[PDB]
Order: sequence, then structure tokens, then C-alpha cells
Amino acid sequence: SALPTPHEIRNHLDDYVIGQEQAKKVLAVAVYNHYKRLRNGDTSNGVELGKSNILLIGPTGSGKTLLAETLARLLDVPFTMADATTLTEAGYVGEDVENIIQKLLQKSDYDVQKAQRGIVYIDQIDKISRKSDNPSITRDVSGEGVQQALLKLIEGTVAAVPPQGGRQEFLQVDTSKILFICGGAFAGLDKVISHRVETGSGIGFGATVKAKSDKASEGELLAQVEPEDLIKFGLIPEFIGRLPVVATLNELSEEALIQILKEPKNALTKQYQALFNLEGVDLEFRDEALDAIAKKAMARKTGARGLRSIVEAALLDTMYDLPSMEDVEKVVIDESVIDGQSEPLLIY
Amino acid sequence: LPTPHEIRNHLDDYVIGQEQAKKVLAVAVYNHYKRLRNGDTSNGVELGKSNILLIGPTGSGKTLLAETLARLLDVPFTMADATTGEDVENIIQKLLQKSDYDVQKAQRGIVYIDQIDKISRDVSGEGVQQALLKLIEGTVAAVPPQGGQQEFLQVDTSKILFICGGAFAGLDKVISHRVETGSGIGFGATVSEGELLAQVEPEDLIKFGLIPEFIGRLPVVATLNELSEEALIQILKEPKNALTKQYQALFNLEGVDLEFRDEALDAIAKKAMARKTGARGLRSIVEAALLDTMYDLPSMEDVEKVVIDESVIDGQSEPLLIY
Amino acid sequence: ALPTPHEIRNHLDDYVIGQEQAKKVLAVAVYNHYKRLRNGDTSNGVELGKSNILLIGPTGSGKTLLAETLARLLDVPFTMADATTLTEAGYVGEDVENIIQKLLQKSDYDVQKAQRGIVYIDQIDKISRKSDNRDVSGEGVQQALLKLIEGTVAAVPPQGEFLQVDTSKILFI
Ligand SMILES: Nc1ncnc2c1ncn2[C@@H]1O[C@H](COP(=O)(O)OP(=O)(O)OP(O)(O)=S)[C@@H](O)[C@H]1O
Ligand SMILES: Nc1ncnc2c1ncn2[C@@H]1O[C@H](COP(=O)(O)OP(=O)(O)OP(O)(O)=S)[C@@H](O)[C@H]1O
Ligand SMILES: Nc1ncnc2c1ncn2[C@@H]1O[C@H](COP(=O)(O)OP(=O)(O)O)[C@@H](O)[C@H]1O
Repeated sequence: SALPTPHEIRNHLDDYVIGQEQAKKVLAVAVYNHYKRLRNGDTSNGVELGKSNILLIGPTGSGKTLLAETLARLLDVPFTMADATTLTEAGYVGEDVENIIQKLLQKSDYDVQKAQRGIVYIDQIDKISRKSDNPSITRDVSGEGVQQALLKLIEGTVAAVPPQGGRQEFLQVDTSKILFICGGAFAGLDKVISHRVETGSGIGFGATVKAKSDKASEGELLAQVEPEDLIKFGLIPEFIGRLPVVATLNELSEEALIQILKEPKNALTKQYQALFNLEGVDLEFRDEALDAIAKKAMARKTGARGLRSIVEAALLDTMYDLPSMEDVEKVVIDESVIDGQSEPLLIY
Repeated sequence: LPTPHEIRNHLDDYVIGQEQAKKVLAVAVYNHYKRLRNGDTSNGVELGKSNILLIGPTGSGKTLLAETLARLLDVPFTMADATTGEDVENIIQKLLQKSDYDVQKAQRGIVYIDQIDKISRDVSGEGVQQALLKLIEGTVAAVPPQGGQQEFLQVDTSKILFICGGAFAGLDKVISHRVETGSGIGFGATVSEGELLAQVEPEDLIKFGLIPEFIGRLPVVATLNELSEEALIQILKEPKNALTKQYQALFNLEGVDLEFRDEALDAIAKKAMARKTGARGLRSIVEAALLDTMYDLPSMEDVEKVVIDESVIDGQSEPLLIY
Repeated sequence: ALPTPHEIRNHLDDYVIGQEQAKKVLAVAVYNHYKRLRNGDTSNGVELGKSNILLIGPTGSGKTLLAETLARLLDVPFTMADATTLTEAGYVGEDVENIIQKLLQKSDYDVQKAQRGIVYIDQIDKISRKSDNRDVSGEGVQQALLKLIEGTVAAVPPQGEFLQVDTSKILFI
């Protein structure tokens, strides 16, 4: 009945995530502390055990969704994944907040005692930010109105969930023990933080001019974030209080992309290597081709998500004639193959 | 069991004029089912799925490639539409009808979507792309088996392949300025589109309106640029299920011969292109022409053969009869 | 050889006036329906296109009249249903299977004679999809008719076990 440690869970994620050290510590410590809180259940000397949610921040295609999915594999309690862009303020045409709890029970097979001990994740949280700039009569619903509904959910209270797909029977489900991991790529947040921190100068002659912001520093700038910086973005102070912990994820570097195709077991290189291993054929991928693929990805400003297009576009012809081909034991791909000038060398 | 070369020939029998698209679907479907025969038991655990994205004009045979492929492969297949807040559960239950409410057999089925560009730029517009993201990656949806037990069956969405079909409008202008040349308005500046679509990339799709997260799930790309005029004639002659052969077979049991000269088929190509609808707007041209002939053919006696001329399509003349 | 397209148009002219083009279309589809069932799927042409009818016209144009006048001239039974009272999931309003039940009453429970029957529906616009305001009178009803039109078998209690009655051979208007 031994629970996993923060070091053990961190090593498990290293085999599926690359280039994110500070964020791994938060999820490991939070998930570790989560098991302890639910396990004790105000039975030990420690009475009224609190809760601490997590707020992930990082650019697009940085790996936020990856940590949420890979973590659920080793996680014992259930896990779900939703989006807040479709939520509405209790009555509009779009959606209801309790739909999140409905998807949670599907993973737990309608086990209330087991669902309360589960974990929940939210994606695209930046879309919830104030839209109208200190709103007017329009009564923003997609924005501010959504945060107010979540306030009680994140803190803890009973709710109502349809049993088998309704919209006259509702079951109560507490949420004080349920954890939430909100995350969404924020747009323009770097500008807001930079403008606030690095400026103490007027435009006139007498005012002194502070020399700062020499480099962009996207990774090091988000580290200096604070709740007041988010208020200018559009978030409410009450909502930020429900999410005390913060995590800053750095963008992807060129060399980082090479590691993603070699270190993790789910790398596409290992997938295609195993795709031909069943056929009794070997595969190879030289460094001359991997570094070039990273340049094509950054050139297209698509990131690691749009990386399969570069691989499948090259091996399209080879995969077509490979099944019919016989007496072929190994295939070698070169940098020229990625450009398309040459064809991958085949070993008979 | 099949091979890319074997499936290419079968597709060729019912489809023509699209050579590059055949190799794309062949290797894709081949490796897709390979993962089902052998899953995570090999060293390459958690083999990811490769979705497919078709790009071509309307009536360019986008639906036939998915529909005909489904017939060849003994697996279920349904047809979805981008018009149908989430409204994503209807697509799952729609597939179980053909599969007789089977979990494993349905999971290996394929699904097709039409008018995928209609949502690019609200819960029915851009809100649909965001919802599909999880569907095109893997999830489970409740589906009442038989309609009703008070229970539901779980059907993963990682094994089911998706083919997002559609026709992008104005995409040619986006790629021209980015790759070929910035022109169209100047004097020296240059004032088929198919060749341009081959050089398409995901970066151009972002300016079109699509979401990069949505495009990342579909690395495969297909270019059903256009259909040739002769191909239309071949479409009515090479496929065994051609409409020309249907009417020919319709009158065979009646004991009357039918004919279709080449000088009459070329006119149908002009009316088809004039409507900018492709092969879908073909029966309207045929059924509207043969309506007069079919109306009085049973009444007429001692007629063994019928000939349709080019003038007949226009309607100015009457189809020649043979006694 | 009871039906003649040249004669069927002459008979409708007695009871209907002002629609010459529409009368020609019905004579072709109606004649093609029985011409097909005379030799079912035995010809060389495989995957033959299904023959159905879609009447579209303004008010008082005679849509409902053609359905009634046709049945009188015709021998096979006829039914006149409506999409306004149809519901889904066995609700209190009505079920799609009721259309098959009424057909047998006209045919006196003759499956061989019922498969060659005609079907007519009015106010098809009512089942048109609408944005969410549950909506039972909509897409759900269309799905039942779609699987029913594409050809299937539906349970029918004989005389009020159940009987299976194919529908790929039954016409729909
Ligand atoms: N650190 C990483 N290591 C390996 N693969 C990664 C990493 N980060 C991103 N990826 C790849 O990018 C894909 C998408 O990751 P996501 O977590 O969705 O990125 P993202 O920043 O969350 O984008 P969003 O959620 O739309 S803002 C993953 O399935 C991986 O293939
Ligand atoms: N072509 C016609 N010739 C003669 N009388 C007609 C014609 N069409 C309609 N009528 C008259 O209108 C009455 C109703 O005809 P209907 O077929 O119900 O018209 P309708 O347009 O089909 O109505 P709906 O909207 O389809 S229920 C008939 O009983 C006739 O008196
Ligand atoms: N290359 C082709 N060969 C044979 N038939 C074709 C071809 N392209 C289109 N068709 C015809 O077009 C019809 C399907 O059109 P569809 O693909 O649904 O149009 P859209 O893609 O605009 O929905 C089929 O009946 C098919 O016979």
C-alpha cells in the first residue's frame, strides 16, 4: 500500500515529456499531497485539511495537454479533460458548468465515492478573461459570468448531475476534495508583465529613464508573474484566489525537438521503427535529418504538433512499396530525403 | 491482408483521375489497421493515429473515395456533416446502426465529414473545431444500445479514423502571395489551381481561419484538384455502376436497346461545369432529358433501339428512334 | 401491365389541372417502381438508383390532391400520414411504426401486397432542424424515417410475437 514519491512520478513523466523541470515539481507535489489529504480525511490530528489547485501557463504547443494525459496513466484516481470555452452562465444556450462533473463519472463508472477523490483538468482558460474592458450593459456571458460560477465549484459544494443523460432525478456530489488543474495559453500576457515591471519613467526631461528589457526572455518573464498582473488581463481576484499555485512553462527550443523524437518511448521515430519491426525490417534515422526537421517545423511556425506532416510526407513513397518489396532488411534515411531531392537508401 | 498496390487497383476500378490520393489513403489505411492487429504489445507502445484531410472542389469524388473504400473493406462506415451545443453524440450512434451495435467492429470503422471549411473563420462556428479536438484524439461517448436496461456502452474514439472532407474557397489567393508570387494587381505583376494545391502547407490554413491545434491532428493531406472533361465521359463508361449502364440495363429487361454517342456526352460536361457542382449535378441533366423518352416509351411499340444526339441534351431536337 | 404512363397522366388530368410537368414526373417514377419489382435485382445493372418522389410546391397547388387521386386510380393500398403528430422514443404523441400498422389495415394484413404499397407524408417542413432552445420533433424523427426508407424490417404486432416487413421495396412520397 505504498504510494508513489515525487521523484518516482517525476521519472515516469520524463519518459513522456521533455524540457519542463519547474512544472513537473508542481504536479508531482500536488498529486502527492492530494493522496495524503484524501487518505486522512480529517481523521488524523490534522483537522480541516485544505486544498491547493494548480494554474499552468505556457505558450501553445508547449506540452500542457501532455502532462494532463500522461499523468492520468500512472494516476490511480480517475481523470478527465474538458474545455471552458463552451461554458455559459447558467441559462444561456451554450452549456452548463455541471457538464464537467458528468464527464467525470463516465470515467469512474458512476462511483460517487471514487469520483470525489478524482482529478479534473481545464483547457483554454484564457478565453474566460474579460472581453468588454470594464463591461457595459451588454452583460458579458462568455467572460466574467463564467468565472463566478466556477468560484463555488473550486472551493467545494454539492451539485446536481443527470444520472444517464437528462437535462426528474439528481444526485449530489461534493467537490471540496476534487482537484482542478486549470491551464490555457495566455496571449499578450508577456507584454502586460513587461510593461508593468520594467517601467518607472515618464516621457519628460526631468523623469529618469530606467534601462531594462534588453532581451525578450519569454521563459524568465513569466516566472515574475503575480495575481495583480492577471487582473489587468481580465481575470477576477476571487478566481485567482482559488488557484494559488502557479506554473510557468518555457517554449520549445530547436534542440528540444530533437530530444522529443529520441528520448520518449512514444516518439515517432520509435513508432515507425516498430511499424517496420513487425515486418522483419530495420529502420534508421540519422541526426542529419532530425536537426533539419526542426528547422522545417520552426520555419512553418507550427511547432511540434505539426511535426507528423514532415515525416509522413517523406516516407509516403517508401511505405507504399515496402510491403511488396522483399529481401529488404534495413532502410536508411538521410538529410536529403527530407528535402525531397533524393530517395531513402534501402539495404537488401 | 490487402496491400497498397492491390487496394490501388480496386479503387481505380471505381475512381479515376486522382492518382496521388490513392497512394495516400492506401498507406494510411494499411498502417492504420496494422495497429489494430498489433497494439501496444510491441516495443512501440501507444501507437498514435494519423487522421486524413481531403481538399477538393465540390462533387470531385470526395465522398466516393470514402464510400467506395468502405464497400471494399468489410468494416462499417457512416457519413457525417459539419452542419450538425456539441452535437457530437449523433455521429457515434449513427455508426452502430450499420454495425448492429457492436463495440469492437465499430471501433475499427471510418467516418466522413462534409463541408469542413464551413466552420472556419458562436457555438456552431468556431466552437465546433474546439470540440472536435478531443474527438479526433480519443474519448468515449455514451450511446443507448438498441434505444432501450438503464445502461450505456463505451466506445473509444482512438481506433476510429476520421476523414474531414470539404472544399476551401479563396485558398488559392493565400498560397499565391506566400509561395509563388505576390501579384494580381500591378501591371507587370501576373494577373489550373490544382498545381498550387499540391504545394499547400498548414501555415496557409491558419490565415484561412482554421485553428493550428485542429490542423495538427491531421498530418495527412490529399489534393483532389479537379476532374477532366474526358474523365467525366469515363466516369459514365469505365465504372460498372455508371448511369449510362443503368439506363441501358433498365431497358434490357424491357427488350429495347440504348445508345449514348460520344458527341452527346461532351455536352453533359459543359452543363456540369456550368453549374460548378461536379458529378453530383449529373442526374438532373440526364433525367431531365430522358423524361420525355421514358414517358412515351412504354406506349410506343415496335421500337428496338434508341439514339441520343448532342441536340437532344439541349432539348431543341427529339432523340432518334429505331423500328 | 396494368399501369401506363401515357394513360396515368390522362386520368390525373380529370381531377387535377394546372400542373403538366409534375404529372410527367410521377408517371415515370411510378412506372419505374413496379418495373423494378417485376424483376427484382435480377438485371445485369447492379446498384440501381432507388426511385422516390419529393413534392415541392406552394399552398393549394394540389400536392395532397395527387396523393388521393392517385390512390383511387391505383390498385395497391395507400396511406396518408402527417409528420406533425410524430414523436420519438415511444412518447405519448405517436410512433413511426404506426404508419406500417395503418398500411396493413388497408391491405388486410397482406405482407406480399403491402410491400408494393405507396406512402405519402404531409408537412415535411415541420421536422426541419432547428437550433436548440428537448427537441423531439426534429432530427430524431428524420433518423427513423431515414433507416426506414433505406430499407429495413420493423416489428409489427399482427392483429394487435411480431412480424417483419421489409421496406426497401416500398415507395415513399
Ligand atoms: N515537452 C514535450 N515533449 C514532447 N512532446 C511534446 C511536448 N510539448 C508538446 N509536445 C507535443 O505537442 C502535442 C500537443 O501538446 P499540448 O499539451 O497540446 O501543447 P499545448 O501547449 O497544451 O497546446 P494547447 O493545449 O492547444 S495551448 C503533444 O501531443 C506532443 O506530441
Ligand atoms: N391542381 C388543382 N386543380 C384543381 N383544384 C385544385 C388543385 N390544387 C388544389 N385544388 C383545390 O384545393 C383543394 C386542396 O388541394 P390540396 O392538394 O390540398 O392543395 P395543397 O397545396 O396540396 O395543400 P397542402 O398545403 O399540400 S396540405 C382541392 O380539394 C381543390 O379544391
Ligand atoms: N472520380 C469519380 N469517379 C466516379 N464517380 C464519381 C467521381 N467523382 C464523383 N463521382 C460521383 O459523384 C457522386 C458523389 O459526389 P460527392 O463526392 O458526394 O460530392 P461532394 O464531395 O461535393 O459531397 C457519386 O455518385 C459518384 O458516382
